[PDB]
Order: sequence, then structure tokens, then C-alpha cells
Amino acid sequence: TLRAAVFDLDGVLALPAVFGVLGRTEEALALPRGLLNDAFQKGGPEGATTRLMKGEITLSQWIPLMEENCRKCSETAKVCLPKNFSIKEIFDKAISARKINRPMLQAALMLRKKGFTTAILTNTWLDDRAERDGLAQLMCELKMHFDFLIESCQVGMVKPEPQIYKFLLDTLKASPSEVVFLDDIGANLKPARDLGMVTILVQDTDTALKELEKVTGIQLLNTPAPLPTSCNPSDMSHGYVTVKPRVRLHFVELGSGPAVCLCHGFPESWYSWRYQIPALAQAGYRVLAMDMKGYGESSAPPEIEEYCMEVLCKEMVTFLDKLGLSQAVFIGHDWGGMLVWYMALFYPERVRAVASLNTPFIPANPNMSPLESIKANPVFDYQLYFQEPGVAEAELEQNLSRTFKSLFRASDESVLSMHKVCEAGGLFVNSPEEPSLSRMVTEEEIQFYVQQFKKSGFRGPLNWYRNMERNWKWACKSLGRKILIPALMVTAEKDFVLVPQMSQHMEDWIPHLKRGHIEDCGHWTQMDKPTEVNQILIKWLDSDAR
Amino acid sequence: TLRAAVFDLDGVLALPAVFGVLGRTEEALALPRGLLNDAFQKGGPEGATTRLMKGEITLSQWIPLMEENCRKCSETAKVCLPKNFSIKEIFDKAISARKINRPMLQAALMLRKKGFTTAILTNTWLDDRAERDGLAQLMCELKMHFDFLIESCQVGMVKPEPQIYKFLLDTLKASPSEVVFLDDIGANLKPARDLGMVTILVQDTDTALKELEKVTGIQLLNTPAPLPTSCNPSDMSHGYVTVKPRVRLHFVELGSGPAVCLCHGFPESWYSWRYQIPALAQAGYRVLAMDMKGYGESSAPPEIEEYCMEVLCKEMVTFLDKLGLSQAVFIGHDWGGMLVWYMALFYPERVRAVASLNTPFIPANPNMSPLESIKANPVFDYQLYFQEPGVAEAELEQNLSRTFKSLFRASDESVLSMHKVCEAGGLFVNSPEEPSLSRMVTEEEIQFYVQQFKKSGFRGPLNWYRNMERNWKWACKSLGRKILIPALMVTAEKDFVLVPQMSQHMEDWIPHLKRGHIEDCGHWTQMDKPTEVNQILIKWLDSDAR
Ligand SMILES: Cc1c(C#N)n[nH]c1-c1cc(F)c2c(c1)C(C)(C)C(=O)N2
Ligand SMILES: Cc1c(C#N)n[nH]c1-c1cc(F)c2c(c1)C(C)(C)C(=O)N2
Repeated sequence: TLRAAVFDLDGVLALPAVFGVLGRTEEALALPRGLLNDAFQKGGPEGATTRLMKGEITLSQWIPLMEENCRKCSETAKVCLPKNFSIKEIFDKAISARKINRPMLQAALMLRKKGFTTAILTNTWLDDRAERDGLAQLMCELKMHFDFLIESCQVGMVKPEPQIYKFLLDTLKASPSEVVFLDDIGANLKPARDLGMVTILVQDTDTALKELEKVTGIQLLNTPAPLPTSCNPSDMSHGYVTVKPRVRLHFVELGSGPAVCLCHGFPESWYSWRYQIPALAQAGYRVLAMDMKGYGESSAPPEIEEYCMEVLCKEMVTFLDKLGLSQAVFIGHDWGGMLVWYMALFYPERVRAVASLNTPFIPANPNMSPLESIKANPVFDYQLYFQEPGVAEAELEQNLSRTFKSLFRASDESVLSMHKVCEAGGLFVNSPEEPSLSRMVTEEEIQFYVQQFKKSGFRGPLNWYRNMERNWKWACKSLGRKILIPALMVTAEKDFVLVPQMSQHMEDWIPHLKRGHIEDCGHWTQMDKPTEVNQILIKWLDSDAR
Repeated sequence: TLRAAVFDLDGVLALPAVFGVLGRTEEALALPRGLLNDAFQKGGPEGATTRLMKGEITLSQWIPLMEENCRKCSETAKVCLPKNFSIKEIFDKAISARKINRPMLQAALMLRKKGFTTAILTNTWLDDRAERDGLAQLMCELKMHFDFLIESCQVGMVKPEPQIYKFLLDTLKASPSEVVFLDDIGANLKPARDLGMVTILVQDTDTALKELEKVTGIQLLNTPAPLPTSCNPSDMSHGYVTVKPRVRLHFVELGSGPAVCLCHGFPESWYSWRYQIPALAQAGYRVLAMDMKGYGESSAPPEIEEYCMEVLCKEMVTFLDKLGLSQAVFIGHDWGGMLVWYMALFYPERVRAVASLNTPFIPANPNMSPLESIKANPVFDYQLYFQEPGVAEAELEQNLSRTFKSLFRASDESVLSMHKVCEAGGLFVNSPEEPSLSRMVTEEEIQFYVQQFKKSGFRGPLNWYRNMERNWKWACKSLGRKILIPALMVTAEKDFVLVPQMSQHMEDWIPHLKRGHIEDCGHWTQMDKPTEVNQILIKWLDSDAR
């Protein structure tokens, strides 16, 4: 029975193959057929290319050797290489054109999810070209999805040499019959077949995957669209910043580029952005996913006033100051969305751009108490239930698994009644003790939240709703302002509290506002519709946030 | 007696003053004198500019109001504003031209170092211009050096209103006679004088500082050149990455821009780069100052093999992978310098550029044991003393304060004998029990190292020297290579072990090598000559690392 799958890089996980460019150049330059491929492999195991692949020399040292073999091959064939003939330009173009073969990576992803040990085995080089970063980026993206990456230049062995295959088996800790090996070079497949491995000669991806699914007995072709890459908490870089003597803020950090600070809502975590973090970092951004004050590994002081918008905003500014960041793009959801609008209003110099999921920007009404305003709409009753210190804490901390299983459900999986929460005596009065696991979350994801909330519970998080008068007084100071920095409002069709129509007047205050809208999306936006959130945010960042 | 100093921003801590540009524009455009200054202050406390300064409106909302006042003022004066008249272009230019008034900041730095509470009090605006980042950067740089920053647009009060001064005194927690207040606007100084504060009208910086030193009795003018800004460990962002099940790496992180990974030597810390971190972040880089494996908050496994170059290098690559960084520039000192050369040799695709302080690149000799090679040079005897497990640990951990006070000394303060360490029975056999504090370090800086080394001691750090055979075998694999990526070698005139002449053959292996050289500099480069290290590294990063 198969339990390991090995994939080649060039022509398998990455296309067009760097090899096939030798043939295209020959055709474009009307050079003899195979001339460039012949000079490339000149000398066989004793040649320049084999030394390169074994790590003996770098790609920049190899370039002039390849030039010399091209001269030699042209001399024998009685032909002339054109004037501006440059191996460097040829390879720079070839490497740059090579992209991840998405359906092949997806097949590798499915096998690993099904218990297979996955590996990349490749004949590669030590790239010291001025433009080496392109390749480093590709290898970085691919490698994360596999258990092992074996590079010829790092192990000092090359395919089709028999030793690299015995090295492969030792690393996999598997016998040959337990391994599927995919390669686009028949010669490099031969030693694996001879050892007893299942071998697939990759020409076109589709046929290779048909062979792959037939041999593993796992559906790899025609499968439903996959969810974006998530986060394993133990594999992330965790950051800690003391913003004031008793207050430390924790964050998860991934990527390089403009700083994007993600601000979760109630009662969530940095982990609510798990599907966005890898995607935004891959799109060219340095993602800082916060544990907001009161949550996870961030400090959770008991005092109500520690959670008013003015203090929360000041601490996020100090957070930027200590990290040495003059600005970040601020993206928030729910309570996080409310904070990001106020960051844009009070600290525009520190906000590169602002985006909110579900949370509209509604200006304070100076002629009405915020208590009055909340009472007017019956969908906001849960917020009145949250007012009395200790009440909501007791019900929410009673059974954490039940709390998170009951909350984190799709728009059609509701087990909760939002009207008359106070009157009924709680959110879970007529809700199950052991709710079914929502289609949106796994047991493992729920247990992560349970573990996070064991530290500080619900006091700090609930205190975010306990500053209505303080927040209204502060917001009133901003009534003569407009938000004029880049801004994005994302509405969720099925959020029954933060309804899309509540955002209808935002253009009066944010004239240049851009929008996104997600159909069949409930309140828990990021995990409800991650692909669509990713598409909207990446499109908007690339156009408005640089 | 004075105990607090307050400085204005425009015309005091920052020059040329944004205000004086109104006069320059009038002169360049041959407009009536004071026309632009008159339209700027139009309406006084009821005017557009006062609303802006109080935070009622943003700078982008203010721009068209100022345009309207300029039209009104030109109409009354019977003059015409030219065609391409734009207040935005005028202010964009003015804000951009404004730079930190270095001698004023230095005077503020000296007073704070001498016990004064320092503050910035400014009439400023909420900047939402597309180019607001320039100003955010300036405010960020300045604010870090003061106890308080009071902005008119944030407090809803403006100078010369009496309330902002009572607000200032409350924040300082000082009576008026204890305060020196510096301002370039006589009108804004008046309420502070009336309250009983010492007031300085700032016209030219030099005279203002003369008045400042006369009143405080502290030398502020003609003072010796200051050391660069250092780091307070409790104010930094601390990062943690698990590179393998038993190995976590800690780092300090500051700035935005290309990633610069700083790698200390033996027996040091992330804190060895304290004078470089703020400087490199200010120069436009995202600094990652490591605690190398075996040190500080990083894991320190006991096994010798855990510290060979191959494993150390692989873990730094994984560190990049987990942070989502395809590359970083690698800067190392001593053992860190040795690691960075090997990163450039084995992982060039992951190394944007490489720089070493003191540590030359010397290729392995395949015809000689590294044990043999070390014995040949008497200055390397300390490395033979480090070979036997437990010996050096016992002497170095015996008294931590003594260890660090004895080590961290300038080239002329040596209390250590480097010849015949083994024969004499240790590094400190004929060295003081209570050494004098070197001119390079404070007691506080020494106690930081003492505290760091209390966690894991010297085993892990010493293990870095216990892999000579393993390292030599690995280095031999690289003998046919050259380092062809951007590289910088920094020599220290007075390093008696890592002598500048040991670097003389490096061009044979790194043909495009750039150099720096520091006169009168011992082994502890970063703290011996921080200004010169900063100058060399920033010049080289800006030319070769982007
Ligand atoms: C129940 C609850 C708690 C708790 N404890 N925190 N936040 C919310 C909540 C907030 C919302 F905005 C929306 C919803 C729930 C539903 C009803 C799913 C919706 O459609 N919107
Ligand atoms: C003594 C010691 C220890 C310890 N325990 N670690 N490292 C060093 C050391 C290394 C060097 F390279 C140089 C020096 C000291 C001096 C003599 C200051 C120099 O000039 N170079």
C-alpha cells in the first residue's frame, strides 16, 4: 500500500519547464535542433552541468562554462551563434516564466491531507544570480506544503545516480513499494522503477493525475475547490510588544512588504485570520495578525475603561511606534472593524489604508444616547445582555467548547436566538449542550479557541461593549471630519446584525470608499467565505495600499 | 530648580519651519507681503486653521478652505493669484523639506539623560494627504526621545489658549517654575511666561541653546559627539520562531523595509547590536537582531553536533521560511560572521547581501586538519582551551559579572592574556576578581548580559567551537565555489585575534568584495565604534542591498 508521494520540480510542480526553453530558443534563433540541449548536457557526469547540480559550482560560475560548450557545439555543427547570444538572458527569462503547476500542487496537498508523506526531489543549482529572489520565492511557496525537499546541489548527488534514490528512501523512512514517484524525465524515473517504486512519467498534468489517482485510490482530479492554506499556530512567528507597563500585545507575523495589521472581532483571536495570513503574505505583504487587548496571549486587564476606543487606538499607535512602523494598513472585522474606522479618523497619518469586514462606519448621533440608539434595533439585544458585568461572562465561560461550537456556525446553522436574549436569560437558554460541529470549523480549530480563552476568559473581551458613553463622547470630536485615505467596506449578505443596508450612508463620510460584497456569508466572514475574502482584500491592497 | 523641558515642533525641533514657507512663496510669486500668512490665520480662533489645529477637520478638508481665504485676501488687496496656484503643492513641499533640527534634539537628549522630563508641545493637524507618511516618519523618529508628545489636534486645544498650558503642567506633574519652554512664536510663549515658566524664544538654534544651557546649568553646546541611540530591551518587539521540535529562536525586531538579519558572536546576545538596531531601522530597513542558538531566549540544546555550521545554517533558512521571508541581508560578527559567509556559500538564493565584522572568509584547507591549522597561530590558543567540555564552562559561569567585565573591554583596557591560556589554566588566572568597568559599557549593560547567561550558561555557546572537524568536512564541499552576491568585509585595526591581515586573500574567493576598515577598534566592534559601524553598514546597504 502506498503511503508516500515524491514529485520532481521542473516540469512537474513547476511549468513551463526550464529545460523546454532550450528547444524554444533553438527554434526562435533557427539554430540546429538539440544544439542548446547538447551543450547543456556536454560531458555527462564529468560535465559542467553535473558539477552545477551537485553543488560544486554556483549558477554564475556555470554560465561561462555553458557559453564555452555552446561555442564548441556550434563549431562542430558548422553553424554560428547570433551576436547578442546570452545564456544568462535565456535562463533569467526561463526561470522567471516558470510558475507553480497549481493542479499538481493541489494533488500533492490532497495526498498529504489523506496521510501521505510528500516530498520534492529535484536536480537544482545554487542560484547566485542578481535576480535569484524570484526562484527563492517559488521554492518558498512550494516547500511549505511538503514534508521534505531534497535538492541535488545540497546533497551532492544527482538523479539518475542510484545513491540519491536510496537517500530519498532513507529520508521518507519507507520501502520502495510504498512510494509513488512523478518525473517528466524518463531516464530519472528508471532507477526508482528498478527499485520497485510506482513511477509516473509526467507529460501533460491531467493524464499524470489520472495515473496518480488510479494508483493511490484517492480522488485528485475533478475535486471540489480547496480552502486557502490555513495556519498551524506552532509553525508561526509570534511577536510580543509591551505598549504600557501592564499591557503586552501578541501577534502572529508572516511575509515581507507593506505592513498589514489584522484586527479580529468578538469573541475571537489572531486565528480568525488563519485563511488570510498565508494568502496576504504570498501576495506581497507583511501580515501582523493581532491578539487584540483582552484576548489570547495579549494582556487582559479587568477594568472596563481599559477597553474604550480611545485607549485601544492609542495602544495600537504605540504598538506601531515600538515596532518602528510609521504606518500599516488596518483591516478589521466586527469590533476590530469599529477600531480600524476610528484609527482612520484619529490617526490618519499612521493608517496606510483601512478596510472593514461587516462593520459599517456610522457616525455618533450627538442628539441621542448610544444606549437609546442600540435599544431601537431588536437585533442588538445581545449587546444589552453584555452590559451587566459578570452575567455574560458566567454563561460564556461555563463550557468553552459549547460556547465556540454554538457561535461559529454558518447563516443556516444557527442554534441561537438573537431576539429577546435578556428576556430569555441568555444566548444559550434554548440551545444544545453538545452542539453539532459546523461545516465551517473542525474540532481541532474549536479546541484552539477553547485553549486561548482558558487564560483570561470573557471579561476583557466583553469590556469592549461596556464603553458606549465614553466611545460616543470621543466619536463626537470627529463629527466634522471625513475619511479621505483609501478605504474599503466589505458587506456580508447574511450577517443578520451587521446587515449590508447599515453601510448604505457611508459615502457621505468616506466619499472615495470602495466596496466588496460577499453573497451567502454570515457574521464569521473570514472562515465562512475565505477564498472570496482573500480575493477582495488582495485586489484592493494591490490597487489602493501599494 | 528646573526639572522639565518642553519644545515646540515647527521651528524648534524641526527646520525649516513650515510657517516660513508662506513668506518664501509670497516672495517667489511676487505676491503682496504677508498675503499667504494672512489667509492662513484668517478668522483667528473662529477660523479654518484653528478648527484644523483643534482636530475638528483634517488637512485635506482644510486645503480648499485655505484656497478660499487666499482668494478673499487677494480680492481685498486688489491682486491676482497666478494660474497654477496650489496650496497642496506648497504644503507638500514645505512638509517634505522640514527635517529634524539635530542640535535641538541633541540638547533635548542631554537634558533627559541628566534627569529632565522632556516633552513636545505642538500645534499640529490630522494629516490625511496621500503623502502623509513623510510626516509620520518624522514624528516617529522625534517622539521616541521624549517622555510626552502633546498634539493640539489630539487634545482639542491650541496654543496660545491658556488651557493647553495647564494641560501641559498636569501631564508633566510639575509646577511652572520647574519648566523650560522653547517656542519660535512669541505669542505662544506669552501664556507660559505668565504662568511662571522659563521661556526661550527660538530664532537661531545656537543662541536658543546658549539660553538653554545658562538656565539649566547643563552643557548642551560644544559637547562631545553623542553615541547612537541604543535599545531598552523592555521597549522592543520580541519575536519567537520554532525551527524544529526542541529549537526556538528569539529575535528583536524594528523597522520596515528589506529584512536585515544581525548575527552576534561569542559570547554575546541580540543586545550586542543595540547601537545598530535603531540606526538601521531609521535608514529604511526591517532589522531582525537574533539571539543565536545557545543564547539568551533562544534554545540551548546540550549536544555538540547541534552547533555545527550545517545545522546552524539550516535552522536560519527554516527561520526565514517560517517568517515568510524569501531573503534577508545577513550581517554577522565573530562566530556570526563565520555563519553569514557559509549562508552566502550554501544558500545564496536566501541571502540578499552578506557583511562580516572582523571575521574573514578563509577557505578550508583540504590538506590539513583544522586542529593543526589553529595550533599554528598562538593567538588562537583560547579556542583550544574551549575544546574540552566543561573546562571553559566552569571558569566562565563561575562569576558572570567578572566574565563580562573582563571580556568587554577596549583594545587598551585588556586584563586578559591570550597567549598560553591552556598552559596558565584559564583566561582569568592572572586577571582581577572585580574588574573596573570598561569605558565601552555601563554596569546596567553588563547586568543585562549576566541575566541573559543565567538561563543556559556557556555550554551551547562553547559548542560553536567544538565542531572543527564536522565544519571542515562541510566547508570542503564548497571549495570549487565563489561568493558572487553583494559582500562587505569590515576589518578592525586592533582586533589581535581576527587581525585585518587575515582578510587579505578574500578577493580570490569574493571578487566583487567591498570593504570597510575601523581604526582604533578592538574585537567588540559594535560597542567599540558604533557610529563608524553604523556609517559603514548604512552606506553599504543603501548601495548594495536596496
Ligand atoms: C451571538 C454573538 C456573540 C456572543 N456570545 N458575539 N457576537 C455574536 C453575533 C454577532 C453578530 F454580529 C452576528 C451574530 C452573532 C449572528 C446572529 C450570527 C449574525 O448574523 N450576526
Ligand atoms: C577572550 C575571548 C573570549 C572568551 N571567553 N571570547 N572571545 C574572546 C576574544 C576573541 C577575539 F577574537 C579577540 C579577543 C578576545 C581580544 C583579545 C580582545 C582580541 O583582540 N580579539
